Amino acid sequence: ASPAVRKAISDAAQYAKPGKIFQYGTAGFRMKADLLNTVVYAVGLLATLRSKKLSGQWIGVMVTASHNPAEDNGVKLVDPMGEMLEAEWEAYATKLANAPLEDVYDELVKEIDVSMENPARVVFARDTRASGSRLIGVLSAALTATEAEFIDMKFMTTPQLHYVVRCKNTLGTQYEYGEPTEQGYYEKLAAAFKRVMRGVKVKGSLTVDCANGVGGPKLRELIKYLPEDTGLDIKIVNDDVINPDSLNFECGADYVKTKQRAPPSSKASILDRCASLDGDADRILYYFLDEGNVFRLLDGDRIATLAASFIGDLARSAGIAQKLKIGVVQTAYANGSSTEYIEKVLKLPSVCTNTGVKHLHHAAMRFDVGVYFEANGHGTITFSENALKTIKNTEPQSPQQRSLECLQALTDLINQAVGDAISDMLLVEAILAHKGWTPKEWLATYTDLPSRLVRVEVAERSIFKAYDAERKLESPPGLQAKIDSLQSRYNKGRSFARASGTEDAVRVYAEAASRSEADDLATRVANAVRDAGT
Ligand SMILES: CC(=O)N[C@@H]1[C@@H](O)[C@H](O)[C@@H](COP(=O)(O)O)O[C@@H]1O
Ligand SMILES: [Mg+2]
Repeated sequence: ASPAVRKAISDAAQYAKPGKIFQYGTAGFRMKADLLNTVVYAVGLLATLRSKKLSGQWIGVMVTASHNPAEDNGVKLVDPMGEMLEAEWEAYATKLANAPLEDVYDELVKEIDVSMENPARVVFARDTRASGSRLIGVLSAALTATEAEFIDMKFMTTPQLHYVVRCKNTLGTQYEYGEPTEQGYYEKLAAAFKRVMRGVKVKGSLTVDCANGVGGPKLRELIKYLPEDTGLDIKIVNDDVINPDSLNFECGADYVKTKQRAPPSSKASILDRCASLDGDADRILYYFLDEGNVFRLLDGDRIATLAASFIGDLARSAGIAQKLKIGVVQTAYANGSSTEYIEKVLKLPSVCTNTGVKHLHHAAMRFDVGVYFEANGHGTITFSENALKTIKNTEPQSPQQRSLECLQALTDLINQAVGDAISDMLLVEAILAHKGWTPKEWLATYTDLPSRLVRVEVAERSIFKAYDAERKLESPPGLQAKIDSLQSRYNKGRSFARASGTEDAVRVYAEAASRSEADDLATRVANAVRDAGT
Protein backbone atom coordinates (compact mmCIF):
# COMPACT_ATOMS: atom_id res chain seq x y z
CA ALA A 1 0.00 0.00 0.00
CA SER A 2 1.93 3.03 1.39
CA PRO A 3 4.19 3.65 4.46
CA ALA A 4 3.43 7.39 5.14
CA VAL A 5 -0.29 6.67 4.65
CA ARG A 6 -0.06 3.61 7.02
CA LYS A 7 1.41 5.87 9.76
CA ALA A 8 -1.49 8.38 9.35
CA ILE A 9 -4.12 5.57 9.73
CA SER A 10 -2.36 4.24 12.88
CA ASP A 11 -1.90 7.75 14.38
CA ALA A 12 -5.46 9.14 13.79
CA ALA A 13 -7.05 5.91 15.08
CA GLN A 14 -7.68 9.13 18.81
CA TYR A 15 -10.54 6.78 19.77
CA ALA A 16 -11.81 4.12 22.23
CA LYS A 17 -11.74 0.25 22.05
CA PRO A 18 -14.26 0.19 23.74
CA GLY A 19 -14.11 -4.99 25.39
CA LYS A 20 -17.16 -5.98 23.25
CA ILE A 21 -17.00 -7.89 19.92
CA PHE A 22 -18.72 -6.74 16.69
CA GLN A 23 -20.39 -8.17 13.58
CA TYR A 24 -21.52 -6.19 10.50
CA GLY A 25 -24.70 -7.83 9.22
CA THR A 26 -28.17 -7.19 7.80
CA ALA A 27 -28.27 -3.71 9.46
CA GLY A 28 -24.51 -3.01 9.15
CA PHE A 29 -23.01 -2.02 12.51
CA ARG A 30 -25.90 -1.05 14.84
CA MET A 31 -25.64 -0.51 18.62
CA LYS A 32 -25.74 2.15 21.38
CA ALA A 33 -23.96 5.26 20.01
CA ASP A 34 -21.23 5.24 22.73
CA LEU A 35 -19.78 1.90 21.45
CA LEU A 36 -19.26 3.11 17.93
CA ASN A 37 -16.13 5.25 17.31
CA THR A 38 -13.54 2.53 16.47
CA VAL A 39 -16.25 0.93 14.33
CA VAL A 40 -17.09 4.03 12.25
CA TYR A 41 -13.37 4.60 11.84
CA ALA A 42 -13.00 1.06 10.51
CA VAL A 43 -15.89 1.68 8.05
CA GLY A 44 -14.00 4.78 6.86
CA LEU A 45 -11.07 2.49 6.08
CA LEU A 46 -13.40 -0.16 4.60
CA ALA A 47 -15.13 2.42 2.32
CA THR A 48 -11.68 3.41 1.07
CA LEU A 49 -10.72 -0.20 0.21
CA ARG A 50 -14.10 -0.81 -1.47
CA SER A 51 -13.89 2.31 -3.65
CA LYS A 52 -10.41 1.37 -4.87
CA LYS A 53 -11.35 -2.29 -5.50
CA LEU A 54 -14.15 -1.01 -7.74
CA SER A 55 -11.86 1.27 -9.78
CA GLY A 56 -12.36 4.46 -7.69
CA GLN A 57 -16.17 4.33 -7.97
CA TRP A 58 -18.17 6.35 -5.41
CA ILE A 59 -19.01 4.37 -2.25
CA GLY A 60 -21.69 5.65 0.16
CA VAL A 61 -21.75 5.70 3.92
CA MET A 62 -25.10 6.24 5.70
CA VAL A 63 -25.05 7.08 9.41
CA THR A 64 -28.35 5.84 10.94
CA ALA A 65 -29.99 3.36 13.32
CA SER A 66 -33.32 3.62 11.42
CA HIS A 67 -36.25 2.70 13.74
CA ASN A 68 -34.07 2.29 16.86
CA PRO A 69 -34.32 4.68 19.85
CA ALA A 70 -32.28 7.94 19.95
CA GLU A 71 -29.42 6.48 22.07
CA ASP A 72 -28.68 4.04 19.20
CA ASN A 73 -26.78 4.61 15.96
CA GLY A 74 -25.53 2.63 12.95
CA VAL A 75 -23.31 2.76 9.91
CA LYS A 76 -23.96 1.15 6.50
CA LEU A 77 -21.96 0.91 3.22
CA VAL A 78 -23.56 1.71 -0.13
CA ASP A 79 -22.10 0.12 -3.27
CA PRO A 80 -21.84 1.99 -6.65
CA MET A 81 -25.34 1.15 -8.01
CA GLY A 82 -26.91 2.17 -4.71
CA GLU A 83 -27.21 -1.46 -3.47
CA MET A 84 -26.34 -2.42 0.07
CA LEU A 85 -22.79 -3.70 0.44
CA GLU A 86 -22.12 -6.98 -1.39
CA ALA A 87 -22.58 -9.79 1.19
CA GLU A 88 -19.00 -11.24 0.90
CA TRP A 89 -17.59 -7.87 2.09
CA GLU A 90 -19.38 -7.75 5.47
CA ALA A 91 -16.70 -9.96 7.08
CA TYR A 92 -13.97 -7.46 6.06
CA ALA A 93 -15.78 -4.75 8.04
CA THR A 94 -16.06 -7.20 10.99
CA LYS A 95 -12.30 -7.98 10.96
CA LEU A 96 -11.45 -4.25 10.85
CA ALA A 97 -13.76 -3.34 13.74
CA ASN A 98 -12.47 -5.99 16.15
CA ALA A 99 -8.86 -5.83 15.18
CA PRO A 100 -7.01 -3.59 17.71
CA LEU A 101 -5.71 -0.10 17.05
CA GLU A 102 -2.29 -0.52 15.38
CA ASP A 103 -1.50 -1.23 9.59
CA VAL A 104 -4.05 -4.07 9.40
CA TYR A 105 -5.64 -2.12 6.53
CA ASP A 106 -2.47 -3.16 4.63
CA GLU A 107 -3.09 -6.90 5.12
CA LEU A 108 -6.46 -6.48 3.29
CA VAL A 109 -4.93 -4.56 0.37
CA LYS A 110 -2.88 -7.74 -0.26
CA GLU A 111 -5.79 -10.16 0.45
CA ILE A 112 -8.42 -8.24 -1.57
CA ASP A 113 -6.52 -7.46 -4.77
CA VAL A 114 -6.81 -3.62 -4.63
CA SER A 115 -5.25 -1.12 -7.03
CA MET A 116 -3.41 1.89 -5.58
CA GLU A 117 -3.68 3.75 -8.92
CA ASN A 118 -7.15 5.20 -8.09
CA PRO A 119 -8.04 7.44 -5.19
CA ALA A 120 -10.96 6.23 -3.09
CA ARG A 121 -14.17 8.26 -3.47
CA VAL A 122 -16.82 8.22 -0.71
CA VAL A 123 -20.03 10.20 -0.11
CA PHE A 124 -21.76 10.27 3.27
CA ALA A 125 -24.88 11.53 5.05
CA ARG A 126 -26.68 11.09 8.38
CA ASP A 127 -30.12 11.15 9.99
CA THR A 128 -31.03 13.39 12.96
CA ARG A 129 -29.23 11.40 15.68
CA ALA A 130 -27.30 13.19 18.45
CA SER A 131 -24.11 11.16 17.88
CA GLY A 132 -24.07 11.93 14.12
CA SER A 133 -21.83 15.01 14.23
CA ARG A 134 -19.07 13.26 16.21
CA LEU A 135 -19.51 10.07 14.16
CA ILE A 136 -19.09 12.00 10.89
CA GLY A 137 -15.99 13.63 12.48
CA VAL A 138 -14.58 10.13 13.03
CA LEU A 139 -15.47 9.10 9.47
CA SER A 140 -13.71 12.20 8.12
CA ALA A 141 -10.52 11.39 10.05
CA ALA A 142 -10.40 7.88 8.54
CA LEU A 143 -10.90 9.30 5.06
CA THR A 144 -8.20 11.95 5.61
CA ALA A 145 -5.63 9.31 6.77
CA THR A 146 -6.28 7.22 3.67
CA GLU A 147 -6.10 10.03 1.15
CA ALA A 148 -9.66 9.59 -0.09
CA GLU A 149 -11.81 12.20 -1.77
CA PHE A 150 -15.05 12.58 0.17
CA ILE A 151 -18.23 14.66 0.13
CA ASP A 152 -20.31 15.40 3.24
CA MET A 153 -23.93 15.39 2.05
CA LYS A 154 -24.97 16.49 5.59
CA PHE A 155 -28.59 15.51 6.51
CA MET A 156 -30.48 13.10 4.20
CA THR A 157 -33.00 10.26 4.20
CA THR A 158 -31.44 6.84 3.65
CA PRO A 159 -32.87 6.58 0.07
CA GLN A 160 -31.49 10.03 -0.88
CA LEU A 161 -27.95 8.89 -0.05
CA HIS A 162 -28.43 5.74 -2.13
CA TYR A 163 -29.76 7.99 -4.89
CA VAL A 164 -26.63 10.17 -4.83
CA VAL A 165 -24.30 7.14 -4.95
CA ARG A 166 -26.14 5.72 -7.98
CA CYS A 167 -26.16 9.11 -9.75
CA LYS A 168 -22.42 9.67 -9.25
CA ASN A 169 -21.52 6.25 -10.69
CA THR A 170 -23.98 6.48 -13.62
CA LEU A 171 -23.21 10.00 -14.91
CA GLY A 172 -22.17 9.71 -18.58
CA THR A 173 -23.58 6.16 -18.93
CA GLN A 174 -26.68 5.16 -20.98
CA TYR A 175 -28.64 4.85 -17.72
CA GLU A 176 -27.98 8.21 -16.01
CA TYR A 177 -29.85 8.28 -12.71
CA GLY A 178 -30.06 12.11 -12.19
CA GLU A 179 -28.25 15.10 -10.63
CA PRO A 180 -26.22 13.73 -7.62
CA THR A 181 -27.51 16.32 -5.13
CA GLU A 182 -30.41 16.60 -2.67
CA GLN A 183 -31.83 19.16 -5.07
CA GLY A 184 -31.48 16.59 -7.92
CA TYR A 185 -33.54 14.03 -5.97
CA TYR A 186 -36.48 16.39 -5.39
CA GLU A 187 -36.42 17.57 -8.99
CA LYS A 188 -36.52 14.03 -10.36
CA LEU A 189 -39.44 12.98 -8.09
CA ALA A 190 -41.45 16.17 -8.71
CA ALA A 191 -41.12 15.98 -12.52
CA ALA A 192 -41.93 12.23 -12.53
CA PHE A 193 -44.94 12.83 -10.26
CA LYS A 194 -46.26 15.57 -12.58
CA ARG A 195 -46.03 13.20 -15.60
CA VAL A 196 -47.47 10.16 -13.77
CA MET A 197 -50.39 12.32 -12.56
CA ARG A 198 -51.39 13.78 -15.98
CA GLY A 199 -55.21 14.04 -16.27
CA VAL A 200 -55.88 12.59 -12.82
CA LYS A 201 -56.51 14.01 -9.31
CA VAL A 202 -55.78 12.99 -5.67
CA LYS A 203 -58.86 13.24 -3.44
CA GLY A 204 -58.70 14.08 0.27
CA SER A 205 -55.77 14.87 2.52
CA LEU A 206 -52.87 12.58 3.42
CA THR A 207 -51.67 12.82 7.06
CA VAL A 208 -48.06 11.63 7.17
CA ASP A 209 -46.41 10.78 10.49
CA CYS A 210 -42.65 11.39 9.97
CA ALA A 211 -41.47 9.59 13.14
CA ASN A 212 -39.86 12.84 14.34
CA GLY A 213 -36.94 11.91 12.06
CA VAL A 214 -35.03 13.02 8.94
CA GLY A 215 -38.01 12.21 6.65
CA GLY A 216 -40.11 15.14 7.92
CA PRO A 217 -38.00 18.09 6.84
CA LYS A 218 -37.06 16.26 3.59
CA LEU A 219 -40.70 15.57 2.74
CA ARG A 220 -41.54 19.23 3.48
CA GLU A 221 -38.69 20.29 1.15
CA LEU A 222 -39.93 17.89 -1.61
CA ILE A 223 -43.42 19.49 -1.22
CA LYS A 224 -41.92 22.82 -2.45
CA TYR A 225 -40.93 21.20 -5.75
CA LEU A 226 -44.14 19.23 -6.38
CA PRO A 227 -46.62 20.47 -9.03
CA GLU A 228 -49.86 22.35 -8.55
CA ASP A 229 -53.05 20.77 -9.85
CA THR A 230 -52.49 17.15 -8.68
CA GLY A 231 -54.99 17.47 -5.76
CA LEU A 232 -52.35 16.15 -3.32
CA ASP A 233 -52.32 17.82 0.06
CA ILE A 234 -50.00 16.47 2.73
CA LYS A 235 -50.34 17.21 6.42
CA ILE A 236 -47.03 16.61 8.21
CA VAL A 237 -47.17 15.41 11.83
CA ASN A 238 -44.44 14.19 14.19
CA ASP A 239 -41.53 16.27 12.85
CA ASP A 240 -39.97 17.15 16.20
CA VAL A 241 -36.43 16.66 14.78
CA ILE A 242 -35.10 19.35 17.13
CA ASN A 243 -35.49 16.99 20.10
CA PRO A 244 -33.31 13.86 19.74
CA ASP A 245 -35.52 12.07 22.34
CA SER A 246 -38.52 12.37 20.00
CA LEU A 247 -37.11 10.04 17.33
CA ASN A 248 -39.41 7.03 16.77
CA PHE A 249 -41.11 7.77 20.17
CA GLU A 250 -44.58 6.25 20.04
CA CYS A 251 -44.84 7.11 16.33
CA GLY A 252 -43.31 5.99 13.00
CA ALA A 253 -43.92 3.02 10.71
CA ASP A 254 -42.28 0.50 13.03
CA TYR A 255 -44.50 1.47 16.02
CA VAL A 256 -47.64 1.46 13.89
CA LYS A 257 -46.86 -1.90 12.25
CA THR A 258 -45.73 -3.80 15.39
CA LYS A 259 -48.38 -2.37 17.77
CA GLN A 260 -51.28 -2.34 15.25
CA ARG A 261 -52.52 1.12 16.29
CA ALA A 262 -52.27 4.73 15.13
CA PRO A 263 -49.71 6.84 17.07
CA PRO A 264 -51.13 7.90 20.51
CA SER A 265 -50.75 11.59 19.58
CA SER A 266 -52.61 11.24 16.26
CA LYS A 267 -55.43 13.69 15.63
CA ALA A 268 -56.68 12.13 12.37
CA SER A 269 -60.47 11.97 11.95
CA ILE A 270 -62.61 9.06 10.86
CA LEU A 271 -61.70 8.25 7.22
CA ASP A 272 -58.55 10.46 7.06
CA ARG A 273 -56.01 8.73 4.79
CA CYS A 274 -52.80 8.35 6.81
CA ALA A 275 -49.27 7.00 6.62
CA SER A 276 -46.16 6.55 8.73
CA LEU A 277 -42.50 6.75 7.70
CA ASP A 278 -39.69 5.27 9.76
CA GLY A 279 -36.83 7.39 11.19
CA ASP A 280 -34.65 7.25 8.05
CA ALA A 281 -37.66 7.19 5.70
CA ASP A 282 -37.09 3.93 3.84
CA ARG A 283 -40.27 2.33 5.30
CA ILE A 284 -43.86 3.42 4.86
CA LEU A 285 -47.32 2.08 5.65
CA TYR A 286 -50.81 3.36 5.25
CA TYR A 287 -53.67 3.26 7.74
CA PHE A 288 -57.14 4.72 8.35
CA LEU A 289 -59.98 4.72 10.85
CA ASP A 290 -63.11 2.80 9.79
CA GLU A 291 -66.50 4.39 9.25
CA GLY A 292 -66.99 2.69 12.66
CA ASN A 293 -63.76 3.97 14.36
CA VAL A 294 -61.75 0.72 13.93
CA PHE A 295 -58.04 1.15 13.06
CA ARG A 296 -57.27 -0.30 9.62
CA LEU A 297 -53.70 -1.09 8.55
CA LEU A 298 -52.51 -1.09 4.95
CA ASP A 299 -48.96 -2.39 5.32
CA GLY A 300 -46.13 -3.22 2.86
CA ASP A 301 -47.85 -6.34 1.53
CA ARG A 302 -50.92 -4.22 0.88
CA ILE A 303 -48.78 -1.62 -0.96
CA ALA A 304 -47.23 -4.54 -2.90
CA THR A 305 -50.65 -5.74 -4.13
CA LEU A 306 -51.80 -2.19 -4.88
CA ALA A 307 -48.63 -1.51 -6.93
CA ALA A 308 -48.80 -4.85 -8.80
CA SER A 309 -52.43 -4.30 -9.70
CA PHE A 310 -51.63 -0.87 -11.15
CA ILE A 311 -48.48 -1.98 -12.97
CA GLY A 312 -50.31 -5.05 -14.30
CA ASP A 313 -53.12 -2.84 -15.69
CA LEU A 314 -50.71 -0.35 -17.31
CA ALA A 315 -48.54 -3.00 -18.96
CA ARG A 316 -51.78 -4.44 -20.40
CA SER A 317 -53.23 -1.19 -21.83
CA ALA A 318 -49.71 -0.20 -22.97
CA GLY A 319 -49.76 -3.47 -24.98
CA ILE A 320 -46.51 -4.71 -23.38
CA ALA A 321 -47.91 -7.21 -20.80
CA GLN A 322 -46.80 -10.15 -22.98
CA LYS A 323 -43.30 -8.83 -23.89
CA LEU A 324 -42.33 -8.22 -20.24
CA LYS A 325 -42.17 -10.67 -17.36
CA ILE A 326 -43.98 -9.08 -14.39
CA GLY A 327 -43.97 -10.50 -10.83
CA VAL A 328 -44.46 -10.00 -7.11
CA VAL A 329 -41.72 -11.05 -4.72
CA GLN A 330 -42.85 -11.95 -1.15
CA THR A 331 -41.59 -13.54 2.04
CA ALA A 332 -43.41 -16.26 4.01
CA TYR A 333 -44.96 -13.62 6.36
CA ALA A 334 -47.07 -12.24 3.51
CA ASN A 335 -50.71 -12.98 4.25
CA GLY A 336 -51.92 -16.00 2.27
CA SER A 337 -54.80 -13.85 0.98
CA SER A 338 -52.31 -11.43 -0.60
CA THR A 339 -50.67 -14.32 -2.47
CA GLU A 340 -54.09 -15.68 -3.53
CA TYR A 341 -55.08 -12.24 -4.81
CA ILE A 342 -51.88 -11.95 -6.84
CA GLU A 343 -52.14 -15.38 -8.42
CA LYS A 344 -55.91 -15.72 -8.94
CA VAL A 345 -57.09 -12.09 -9.34
CA LEU A 346 -54.07 -10.36 -10.94
CA LYS A 347 -52.81 -13.46 -12.73
CA LEU A 348 -49.20 -12.69 -11.81
CA PRO A 349 -46.45 -14.97 -10.47
CA SER A 350 -45.54 -14.72 -6.81
CA VAL A 351 -42.04 -15.72 -5.86
CA CYS A 352 -41.40 -16.46 -2.18
CA THR A 353 -37.86 -15.79 -0.98
CA ASN A 354 -35.87 -15.67 2.25
CA THR A 355 -36.47 -12.81 4.64
CA GLY A 356 -33.93 -9.98 4.09
CA VAL A 357 -34.02 -7.13 1.58
CA LYS A 358 -31.02 -8.54 -0.33
CA HIS A 359 -32.94 -11.70 -1.16
CA LEU A 360 -36.10 -9.86 -2.22
CA HIS A 361 -34.13 -7.36 -4.35
CA HIS A 362 -32.21 -10.26 -5.91
CA ALA A 363 -35.41 -12.18 -6.72
CA ALA A 364 -37.15 -9.07 -8.10
CA MET A 365 -34.25 -8.34 -10.50
CA ARG A 366 -35.16 -11.63 -12.19
CA PHE A 367 -38.40 -10.10 -13.52
CA ASP A 368 -38.59 -7.29 -16.05
CA VAL A 369 -40.89 -5.57 -13.58
CA GLY A 370 -40.41 -6.91 -10.03
CA VAL A 371 -42.61 -5.63 -7.21
CA TYR A 372 -41.10 -6.49 -3.77
CA PHE A 373 -42.27 -5.23 -0.38
CA GLU A 374 -42.00 -6.58 3.14
CA ALA A 375 -44.92 -6.11 5.58
CA ASN A 376 -42.83 -3.57 7.57
CA GLY A 377 -43.17 -1.24 4.57
CA HIS A 378 -39.74 -1.49 2.95
CA GLY A 379 -39.80 -2.10 -0.78
CA THR A 380 -39.67 -0.95 -4.38
CA ILE A 381 -40.42 -1.91 -8.03
CA THR A 382 -37.42 -3.11 -10.04
CA PHE A 383 -37.21 -2.20 -13.74
CA SER A 384 -34.82 -4.23 -15.86
CA GLU A 385 -32.66 -2.94 -18.74
CA ASN A 386 -35.05 -4.87 -20.97
CA ALA A 387 -38.12 -3.28 -19.29
CA LEU A 388 -36.80 0.26 -19.81
CA LYS A 389 -36.08 -0.27 -23.52
CA THR A 390 -39.52 -1.71 -24.39
CA ILE A 391 -41.33 1.08 -22.46
CA LYS A 392 -39.33 3.78 -24.25
CA ASN A 393 -39.41 2.12 -27.72
CA THR A 394 -42.85 0.52 -28.15
CA GLU A 395 -44.96 2.53 -30.59
CA PRO A 396 -48.53 3.20 -29.40
CA GLN A 397 -51.16 1.92 -31.87
CA SER A 398 -53.82 3.67 -29.69
CA PRO A 399 -54.01 6.91 -27.59
CA GLN A 400 -51.86 2.93 -24.95
CA GLN A 401 -49.74 6.07 -25.53
CA ARG A 402 -51.16 7.44 -22.27
CA SER A 403 -50.21 4.16 -20.53
CA LEU A 404 -46.63 4.09 -21.86
CA GLU A 405 -46.37 7.77 -20.77
CA CYS A 406 -47.58 6.77 -17.29
CA LEU A 407 -45.16 3.82 -17.17
CA GLN A 408 -42.07 5.74 -18.34
CA ALA A 409 -42.87 8.29 -15.59
CA LEU A 410 -43.06 5.50 -12.99
CA THR A 411 -39.52 4.38 -13.77
CA ASP A 412 -38.38 7.89 -12.75
CA LEU A 413 -40.74 8.11 -9.73
CA ILE A 414 -39.87 4.74 -8.24
CA ASN A 415 -36.47 4.61 -6.58
CA GLN A 416 -34.43 1.85 -8.22
CA ALA A 417 -31.47 1.92 -5.84
CA VAL A 418 -33.39 1.22 -2.63
CA GLY A 419 -36.94 1.01 -1.22
CA ASP A 420 -37.95 4.61 -0.49
CA ALA A 421 -40.85 5.79 1.65
CA ILE A 422 -41.35 9.17 -0.01
CA SER A 423 -41.18 7.60 -3.45
CA ASP A 424 -43.59 4.81 -2.32
CA MET A 425 -45.98 7.38 -0.84
CA LEU A 426 -46.27 9.29 -4.10
CA LEU A 427 -46.67 5.95 -5.89
CA VAL A 428 -49.61 4.97 -3.65
CA GLU A 429 -51.10 8.45 -4.10
CA ALA A 430 -50.80 8.22 -7.87
CA ILE A 431 -52.35 4.73 -7.90
CA LEU A 432 -55.37 5.63 -5.74
CA ALA A 433 -55.84 8.70 -7.93
CA HIS A 434 -55.74 6.69 -11.13
CA LYS A 435 -57.97 3.92 -9.71
CA GLY A 436 -60.37 6.41 -8.08
CA TRP A 437 -60.09 4.48 -4.78
CA THR A 438 -60.62 5.47 -1.17
CA PRO A 439 -58.58 3.70 1.51
CA LYS A 440 -61.79 1.66 2.06
CA GLU A 441 -61.86 0.41 -1.56
CA TRP A 442 -58.14 -0.41 -1.30
CA LEU A 443 -58.78 -2.54 1.83
CA ALA A 444 -61.87 -4.20 0.20
CA THR A 445 -59.71 -5.58 -2.66
CA TYR A 446 -59.30 -8.83 -0.62
CA THR A 447 -59.64 -9.96 3.00
CA ASP A 448 -56.57 -10.95 5.02
CA LEU A 449 -56.62 -14.28 6.76
CA PRO A 450 -56.58 -13.59 10.48
CA SER A 451 -52.98 -14.11 11.54
CA ARG A 452 -50.69 -14.13 14.57
CA LEU A 453 -47.00 -13.49 15.13
CA VAL A 454 -45.27 -14.71 18.25
CA ARG A 455 -41.76 -14.25 19.59
CA VAL A 456 -40.50 -17.47 21.15
CA GLU A 457 -37.49 -17.23 23.40
CA VAL A 458 -35.38 -20.37 23.31
CA ALA A 459 -31.76 -21.11 24.10
CA GLU A 460 -30.36 -21.51 21.60
CA ARG A 461 -32.00 -20.58 18.27
CA SER A 462 -29.13 -21.82 16.03
CA ILE A 463 -30.65 -25.35 16.03
CA PHE A 464 -33.56 -23.89 13.99
CA LYS A 465 -32.24 -24.25 10.44
CA ALA A 466 -34.70 -23.53 7.62
CA TYR A 467 -35.03 -24.01 3.83
CA ASP A 468 -37.62 -23.46 0.99
CA ALA A 469 -37.79 -19.64 1.55
CA GLU A 470 -37.61 -20.27 5.33
CA ARG A 471 -41.01 -22.05 5.16
CA LYS A 472 -39.57 -25.40 6.28
CA LEU A 473 -37.38 -26.50 9.15
CA GLU A 474 -34.73 -29.16 8.47
CA SER A 475 -33.65 -28.86 12.13
CA PRO A 476 -34.54 -29.66 14.91
CA PRO A 477 -35.75 -33.13 13.78
CA GLY A 478 -39.52 -33.76 13.90
CA LEU A 479 -40.64 -30.13 14.45
CA GLN A 480 -41.71 -29.47 10.83
CA ALA A 481 -43.65 -32.76 10.85
CA LYS A 482 -45.58 -31.46 13.89
CA ILE A 483 -45.98 -27.98 12.31
CA ASP A 484 -47.39 -29.59 9.10
CA SER A 485 -49.62 -31.82 11.20
CA LEU A 486 -50.87 -28.88 13.27
CA GLN A 487 -51.63 -26.50 10.41
CA SER A 488 -53.81 -29.18 8.69
CA ARG A 489 -56.20 -29.16 11.63
CA TYR A 490 -57.40 -25.63 10.67
CA ASN A 491 -59.20 -24.17 7.62
CA LYS A 492 -56.60 -22.39 5.44
CA GLY A 493 -54.17 -23.15 8.27
CA ARG A 494 -50.63 -21.98 7.58
CA SER A 495 -47.79 -21.70 10.07
CA PHE A 496 -43.98 -21.60 9.97
CA ALA A 497 -41.18 -21.00 12.44
CA ARG A 498 -37.71 -19.51 11.91
CA ALA A 499 -34.82 -18.17 13.96
CA SER A 500 -34.70 -14.39 14.05
CA GLY A 501 -31.61 -12.77 12.54
CA THR A 502 -32.02 -9.57 14.59
CA GLU A 503 -33.39 -10.86 17.98
CA ASP A 504 -32.58 -13.83 20.30
CA ALA A 505 -35.71 -15.94 19.63
CA VAL A 506 -37.52 -18.03 17.04
CA ARG A 507 -40.50 -16.40 15.38
CA VAL A 508 -43.77 -18.23 14.78
CA TYR A 509 -46.29 -16.96 12.28
CA ALA A 510 -49.71 -18.51 11.79
CA GLU A 511 -52.81 -17.75 9.77
CA ALA A 512 -56.18 -19.47 9.42
CA ALA A 513 -59.74 -18.74 8.18
CA SER A 514 -60.78 -17.41 11.64
CA ARG A 515 -59.36 -15.47 14.58
CA SER A 516 -59.58 -18.22 17.22
CA GLU A 517 -58.15 -20.79 14.75
CA ALA A 518 -55.10 -18.65 13.91
CA ASP A 519 -54.53 -17.92 17.62
CA ASP A 520 -54.73 -21.57 18.65
CA LEU A 521 -52.57 -22.69 15.70
CA ALA A 522 -49.97 -20.05 16.65
CA THR A 523 -49.96 -21.16 20.31
CA ARG A 524 -49.67 -24.90 19.52
CA VAL A 525 -46.70 -24.21 17.20
CA ALA A 526 -45.17 -21.80 19.74
CA ASN A 527 -45.51 -24.53 22.41
CA ALA A 528 -43.99 -27.11 20.03
CA VAL A 529 -41.06 -24.70 19.37
CA ARG A 530 -40.41 -24.15 23.12
CA ASP A 531 -40.36 -27.95 23.67
CA ALA A 532 -37.99 -28.36 20.70
CA GLY A 533 -35.86 -25.50 22.15
CA THR A 534 -35.04 -27.40 25.38
C1 LIG B 1 -31.90 -4.31 5.41
C2 LIG B 1 -32.41 -5.73 5.73
O1 LIG B 1 -32.06 -6.71 5.07
N1 LIG B 1 -33.30 -5.78 6.72
C3 LIG B 1 -33.87 -7.05 7.21
C4 LIG B 1 -35.35 -7.16 6.84
O2 LIG B 1 -35.47 -7.38 5.43
C5 LIG B 1 -36.02 -8.35 7.54
O3 LIG B 1 -37.40 -8.29 7.29
C6 LIG B 1 -35.77 -8.35 9.05
C7 LIG B 1 -36.24 -9.67 9.59
O4 LIG B 1 -35.93 -9.75 10.95
P1 LIG B 1 -35.86 -11.15 11.66
O5 LIG B 1 -34.82 -12.08 11.11
O6 LIG B 1 -35.59 -10.81 13.17
O7 LIG B 1 -37.38 -11.73 11.57
O8 LIG B 1 -34.35 -8.26 9.38
C8 LIG B 1 -33.64 -7.15 8.74
O9 LIG B 1 -34.04 -5.94 9.40
MG1 LIG C 1 -35.20 2.33 7.87
